[PDB]
Formats: sequence, structure tokens, C-alpha cells
Amino acid sequence: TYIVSTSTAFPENYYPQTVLAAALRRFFTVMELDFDLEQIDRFFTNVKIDGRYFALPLLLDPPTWGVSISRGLENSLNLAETAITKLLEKTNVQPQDISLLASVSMTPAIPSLDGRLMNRIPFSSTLKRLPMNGVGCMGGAFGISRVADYLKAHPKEAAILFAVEISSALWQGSLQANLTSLIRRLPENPSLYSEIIMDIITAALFADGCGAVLMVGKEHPLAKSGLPQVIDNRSFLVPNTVELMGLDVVGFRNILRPEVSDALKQGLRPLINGLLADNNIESENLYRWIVHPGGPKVIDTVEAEFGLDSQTLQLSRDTLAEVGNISSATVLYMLDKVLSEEQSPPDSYGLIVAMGPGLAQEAILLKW
Amino acid sequence: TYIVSTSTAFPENYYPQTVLAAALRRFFTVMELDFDLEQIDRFFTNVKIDGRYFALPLDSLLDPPTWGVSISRGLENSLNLAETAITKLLEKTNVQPQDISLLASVSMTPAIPSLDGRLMNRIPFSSTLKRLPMNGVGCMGGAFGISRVADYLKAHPKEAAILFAVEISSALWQGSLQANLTSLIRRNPSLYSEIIMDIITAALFADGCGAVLMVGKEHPLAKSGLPQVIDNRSFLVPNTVELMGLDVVGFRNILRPEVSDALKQGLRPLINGLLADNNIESENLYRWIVHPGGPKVIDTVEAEFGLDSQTLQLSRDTLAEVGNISSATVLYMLDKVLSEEQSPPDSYGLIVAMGPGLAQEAILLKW
Ligand SMILES: CCCC[C@H](Cl)CCCCC(=O)SCCNC(C)=O
Ligand SMILES: CCCC[C@H](Cl)CCCCC(=O)SCCNC(C)=O
Repeated sequence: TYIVSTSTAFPENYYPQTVLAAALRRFFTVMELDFDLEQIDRFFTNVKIDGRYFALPLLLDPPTWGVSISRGLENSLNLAETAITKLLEKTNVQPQDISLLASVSMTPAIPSLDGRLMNRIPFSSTLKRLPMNGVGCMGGAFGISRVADYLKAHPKEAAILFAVEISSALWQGSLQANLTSLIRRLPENPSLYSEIIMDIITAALFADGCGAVLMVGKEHPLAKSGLPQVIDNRSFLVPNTVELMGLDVVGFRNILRPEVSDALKQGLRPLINGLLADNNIESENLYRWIVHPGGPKVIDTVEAEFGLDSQTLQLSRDTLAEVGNISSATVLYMLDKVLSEEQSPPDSYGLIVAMGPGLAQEAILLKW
Repeated sequence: TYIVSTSTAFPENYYPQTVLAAALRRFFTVMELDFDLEQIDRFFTNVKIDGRYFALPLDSLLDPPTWGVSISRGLENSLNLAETAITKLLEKTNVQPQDISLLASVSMTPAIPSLDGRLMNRIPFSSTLKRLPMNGVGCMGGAFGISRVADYLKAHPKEAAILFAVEISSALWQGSLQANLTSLIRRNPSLYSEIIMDIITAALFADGCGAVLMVGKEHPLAKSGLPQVIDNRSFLVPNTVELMGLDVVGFRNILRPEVSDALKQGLRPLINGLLADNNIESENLYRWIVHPGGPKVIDTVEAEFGLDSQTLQLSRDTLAEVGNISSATVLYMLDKVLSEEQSPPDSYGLIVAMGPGLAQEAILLKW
């Protein structure tokens, strides 16, 4: 399977990280929440993000959850349509010649976003769809793997994957309600301190955006040398870590416990060592890593586990700095950057790695 | 690709339709809602459901728990049902979990991580198990998942995959229907249609789980006499998103009366195109397995294809026994066919389901 091209789409409002930190501090202050405001600055600074796109409005006067979901759906569709149209235009592919449209998003959508897009883009009415959910930050890498598996059996076909997330939905009421309750119960329940920090970290980290990728089977006319080929992929799920990472219905609450970066270690090396060995490759001979930046702590952990030079994962840090954590879309944005870089040397190997709720990890071996 | 075996799983409480009708009437009465109570009984009777399984409680109908606690219970019941069905499937086929390569799931139960990921802590699947967690397909999910697993197994002829579908319709009885029927009846003659649609939702949808084991052609279990998936196809009717789906409000089920008429735009284009490309006609089909997805749907398929009054009886009997269990329904029906019926060698069958989109899915089977 060949990765042919990529595109991204972002909403119109880009906020400096310092403005978002200030917006949350003002919420704490207007609400008279008894909490150290310097903790907001600390985590908004320590995530190493310069600014974020928010599709939904920037705390004090929240709409109904129904209205926020309606806006989230609309914005998800708008971003996905933009990305897919840019993708089709840049490759000169007609929508009717796409066989499969795969999607990942935690935006609630029944019918799925990919079905609603059939009314915006003239796909054939018999388009095959692959709407995935329950994978969180991992979804971009996960979707690449599932589409590659599909194209194994359909070598003449073309498929599009998109990932789109609206993290700003959490700023429409969920973060406000939860931080208020937690901080006000904190004097009688000091165990809640870590819960407040988790919500502040969520507010510091997650952003909005969309990425899309065109992939084709080996017999497709766009399967040309010089493109990255997906040569293998593998999944891993670490036992008994469901509670470390997820998205719970309450609005929503993001779950991201500090123990993630250590539980990551239990899955990363068996997953990647096994994938590489089964393909007769040594990690030291990888030309490129494309690692989803769950956080700076996650990047540091991957770097330490595989003894990497600190420049090897620079793309993860630059991406975090530019757009924040855009969840499943992040590795597609990252792949897009790489496809804009200098033509990778022939026969160079690359690894895409992402981690998400599960705790689950996905690894994809690429060859140029 | 072969369908090797099926299983089902249901919660402990089976309620007669009259008991459910009575509970809803009691709600209208305690709340002093000004609405003809005979509309409740008429719709609960006219869907021709004898009873339904509810995993979530009915006794709290007047004082429902919080939506957060309902979701947590819905997750736990979803996991329990899927674990039970999967375990029965593995036991009846003598297949070890470690020997399953792909676990595919469909469910509207909110789950991040997905149900299939969570199930890896209850069933000793390999840690490198491949997963296919689908959503956004509603009632079409069981047929949809069969097609997607079939496409996967085309590329993996040595492998075995499990699909499960599970839905907890009783979630809507934990506050959503109560709130919406109250407000709607209070308020605007144009709102009569909205109340009817919530009453029909309350009359129709039920809980359950189905599971299927499928293998590629080179798997040891791939044996003659098992149904083969020979082809499958999807169809989405343009500009009908608003006719069916599930909206966040709790949840509100959307099922517009126009659905059955809108199905006519997709059914024959889908099925006759699929059959023609496999060199057969619909009249060649020995068995139909059609999801019973809302008023007039069965009747509409029957009319479109000129079928005899008994060709779709399995749809009606299924609705009678367990109601509309959404994505799981066609797996329960396939289970009945494989376990209780005789299928002549080399005969053709068609699985058909319809769901939010408006989308339809067809799968051609050959024994
Ligand atoms: C508008 C529709 C509502 C969208 C809801 Cl709020 C999706 C959550 C968005 C925030 C994230 O993407 S958090 C990514 C890391 N979290 C996990 C579980 O991996
Ligand atoms: C379990 C927690 C919330 C899950 C929700 Cl309440 C399940 C959906 C409502 C009951 C059904 O199965 S309706 C099937 C027809 N409707 C569609 C969209 O196809």
C-alpha cells in the first residue's frame, strides 16, 4: 500500500497559548476559585505549545451541551470537507474514483461524519465507509493501519482517511463545571488535587484540527516509487490500563493520568521491537520516526526507551509547539510535514507510532 | 470467506410489551401529561413485539439516576453481554482467544476506549489483537460489520475474526424519553409528530448482543456447507441525514415516518446491482434475512421485491420475540437460521439492513 498525499484543515481562530492560559485564569478569578493560579501558567507553559486552533468559542457563559454538539458536528464536517477537497484537488482524483472513505473522530455522529460528507462531495452512492471510534489520540495511526489492511485485498483501489477532533468542545462547559466542583470540594477532600491538575493539563494540551491522507493499492496508477509504502503494522494493548486514558461521559471528561507515560513503556518496546524484528530491521537503522506527541513526557519516554538522539523526535515537539495536541489528527499533520520535506533516500525506513485509550499503541513501518 | 458460527447474549430481565406499555402510561399519569393514553397502547401493540429485554432498570422510571451513572451501567452491561456472547462462540467452536486475529465491534454505547479494547482484559486475547471498532451506523451495524470483516478476511485467508454487536436501548428509559415527552406534551400543534416519534421509540427498541465467527478460505474451520460471504455492497441515500439517527440532547432517537418511503430509493439500486454483478436475480434467493428496522420497513421490502407474504417472516418473528435490538438484530436472525433451519446446499441468501445515513447494506451468502 502506498501513501500518495496528505492535507490538513484548521478552523479560523488561532489563539496564543498565553491568551488561553489567561482566559482560564480569568475564569478561576471571576468564580473566586481557591486554587493557585500559578499552576495554570505552569502547565500551560510546560506542555511546550505556542498556540492552538479553537473551532468553538472562547468559559464564562456556556451554551447547552446539545448546541455545542451541534456546532462540533458542523465544524467537524466543515474541516473534513476542506481537507478532503484539498486532497482530491492536489492529486487530481475524482471523488467517484475513491472506493473507501475511512474516518476517526470522537465527535458524536450517528450517522458518522463520512456518511454526512457524501452529501457535500460527489462520492458514488456505493462508497465503502469505515467509521472508527473508541481510539482517541491513536486514531490517525490506527486508521492508516486499517486502510492499509483493506488495500491489501483491493490493490486497484484508492481510499481516503480523515481524522478530525474538536477539543474546544471541552471549553464549552465541561471543564468549567468540573474544575469548579473539584476546587470547591478540595478543602474537605485533598485527594481531589490530582483531579484538578488533570483537568488543567487537559485545558493546556488539546486543540482542534483535521488531517486527511490518500492511500492506494499497489496496482493503482498513483502507486509510484518515492512514495512511502506501508509494509507492516501492529497493535498493542497494555492489560488493565483502561482507567489511565479515555473520554468519559458525565458533557465529557478527558481522562489522562500521570501514570500513562510509565504504562506506555510496557507496550512500546514489545510492540516496536517485535514489528521491527519480524521485518528484519534494527531500530538504529530507521531513517525517520513520526511519533504522536501525547505530551512532552510521552516524547521523552519514547526517546529514552529507544535511546534516540534528541533530534530524532524534533517533529513531535515542533508539531506540539505549532498546533498543540490535535489528538487523532496530529500524526496526519505530522506526516503531511514529512511529505513536504526533502525526498527521503530510496529504501529508507520510517516508523509511525501513536498511543491512546486502551492503553493502546499502534506502529506502522514505512519504506520509501 | 466463511461464516463459521454465531451466538447471542441477553440481559436477565425480559418484559412483556404490555408491562412496558403500562410503565409508560404510569409515567404519563403520575406526571399528569395531557395526551391520549390509548396512543401509547396502540403503538406498543402495533409494532407487533411480544416482549423486550432491558439491561437497565425499569423500576426507577419516575426517579431516574444521573446520565453519568446510566452510561456507566450501560458500558458495564455492554461489556457483560459481549463477553458472554464471545465466550459462548469460542466454546462452541473450540477456538482459543489467542487464535483470533481480529475483533470487530459495533455499538452506540459511548466507549473511549472501545468495547473491544476493554474486552481484552476479560478474555485472554493476544495483546497484538487487531481491532475494528465501528460506530455511527446504528441499526445497520450488524450487517455493516459482516461486510467489513469479510473485506478484511479477503486479505487474510488464514485468519479468524470475531464480530460482535451490542446495544442498550433501555438507556433511553433512564431519563431521555421522560424529559422529552414531558416538555413536548406541555408545549404548538406541530409537536404532535414529535411525541409520536418518541412513543414509537419507546415501543420499538430493545437490548441484546450478537456475535459471529468468520474465517478466511485457508483456515482449518473453512468447510463446505458453511455459508460463504460471496459479495457485499453499501448504499447511502442522498440528503436523508435528518430522517434517522441518534442525537445528543441524554440521547434522542430520530426515526422519521418518511424513512420507509426513503428506503425505496436505495433498496433496489443496491440489491439488484449487487445481484446482477454476481450473475443472479433476486428471485434466485432462497433466504432473506432483513433487519426489521421500523414501521412499514418489512412491508416495504416485501413490496419492492414482490415477495411472498412469508419470505420475510423471520423478520416479524424476531421482532415478536426480542423487539428491535438495533445492530444486533440481524445477527440474532442469522443465528436462528444457522441453528434452527435447513439451508439447501448451494442456495443463496441475502442479509439486508438499513440505518442512519440513510444507509443500506446488503451481503450475498451462498451455502
Ligand atoms: C464536538 C464533539 C465533542 C468532541 C469531544 Cl470533547 C472529543 C474530545 C476532544 C478532546 C480530545 O480530542 S482529547 C484526546 C486525548 N483524549 C483521548 C481520550 O484520547
Ligand atoms: C447505551 C448508552 C446510549 C446508547 C443509545 Cl441510547 C442506544 C441507541 C438508542 C437505542 C437504539 O438502539 S436505537 C436504534 C435505531 N436508532 C439508530 C440511530 O439507528
